Amino acid sequence: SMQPPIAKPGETWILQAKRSDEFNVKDATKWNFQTENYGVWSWKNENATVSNGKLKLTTKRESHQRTFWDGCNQQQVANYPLYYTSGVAKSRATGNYGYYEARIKGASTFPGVSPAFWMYSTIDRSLTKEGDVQYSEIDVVDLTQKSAVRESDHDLHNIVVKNGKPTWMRPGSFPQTNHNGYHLPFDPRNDFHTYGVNVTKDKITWYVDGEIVGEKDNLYWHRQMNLTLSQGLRAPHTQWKCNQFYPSANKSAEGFPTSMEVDYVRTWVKV
Repeated sequence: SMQPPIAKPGETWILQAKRSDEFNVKDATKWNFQTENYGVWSWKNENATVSNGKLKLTTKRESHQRTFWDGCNQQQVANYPLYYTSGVAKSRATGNYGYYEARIKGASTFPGVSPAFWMYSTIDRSLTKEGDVQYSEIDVVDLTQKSAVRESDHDLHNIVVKNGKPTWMRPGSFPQTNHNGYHLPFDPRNDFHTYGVNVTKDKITWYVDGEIVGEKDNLYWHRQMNLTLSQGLRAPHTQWKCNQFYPSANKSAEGFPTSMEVDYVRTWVKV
């Protein structure tokens, strides 16, 4: 009975239980709620809560320190001070092709946080031949990370070997293959909406409330990817340089704590 909303007559689709949840319980076997760290925040299991059939992922102003990758100077920096903690749910299981959907309400605070629903692989830096893909990332949606609250991004990221060197492709640098921008017909903080992507060997197609908002050829997105829900920090609390976030001098507590809410995530594969 649960076929995805895009199913056509004649198709059978099978729910991927290891990448789906209705969020009646907090299931730490299925989800990694405290992953490896990146950006300018740290994950805490305590920032992921389940109540009343919804997942809540919360960002907090909380001074702490940890080891931090400083890509500008190509060094890990020990005891690096950071100012915010946040929440993640990363599937322990992986896959690639399928239809993915989540029903999500954004965080009330804007600007400063970005609810996201996305999937990513390990980075394999040992694959060095021309055309080798070392990293695949599909962003189903990044909410509230642009200057206007109704602008959404539905992007792709990858590392691929070009002219013998491993090269990042990002939406900003390769828009024709990696960027889909959309003006939403609603404020995403005010209610739950459905955010989806259909991933096939040939094509990636994005959906918002059942309308098609993005579409690209599947050139570089075939690796095994973990499906993720998370809330990240943005301007004014970040700077972007050398392909990553760095903290800004704005460490305000105003607008925190603030939480995104997830009613469900559902993944299907067509037979």
